Amino acid sequence: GKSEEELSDLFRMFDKNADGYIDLEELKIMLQATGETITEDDIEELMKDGDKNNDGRIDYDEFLEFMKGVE
Ligand SMILES: COc1ccc(C(=O)N2CCCc3cc(C4=NNC(=O)S[C@@H]4C)ccc32)cc1OC
Ligand SMILES: [Ca+2]
Ligand SMILES: [Ca+2]
Repeated sequence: GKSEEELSDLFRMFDKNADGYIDLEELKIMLQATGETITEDDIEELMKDGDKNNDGRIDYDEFLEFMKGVE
C-alpha cells in the first residue's frame, strides 16, 4: 500500500540538498548514515538501474519507479 503518499516523502527523505534530485555524492552519505562499509557495487549498481536518464542522479519519474514504496 503506502501509495505515492510515502513515495513523496522518501524522495525528500533521500534528498539532502533540497534540489529535487538525488546524486551518488548523496547516496554514499545515505549508506554511511544507515551503515557505511558498503561495497562500491551497491552505490553504482543501485544508481545505474536507477539512472534511466543516465545523468548521475534520480528524478521524480525514475525515483517514483525505483522507489515503489521503499523503507
Ligand atoms: C537499514 O539498512 C539500510 C538502509 C538503507 C539502505 C539504502 O541504501 N537504501 C534503502 C532503501 C531506499 C534506497 C533507495 C536507493 C535509490 N536507488 N535508485 C533510484 O533510482 S532512487 C534511490 C536514490 C538507494 C539505496 C536505498 C541500505 C541499507 O542496508 C543495505
Ligand atoms: Ca539530493
Ligand atoms: Ca535519472
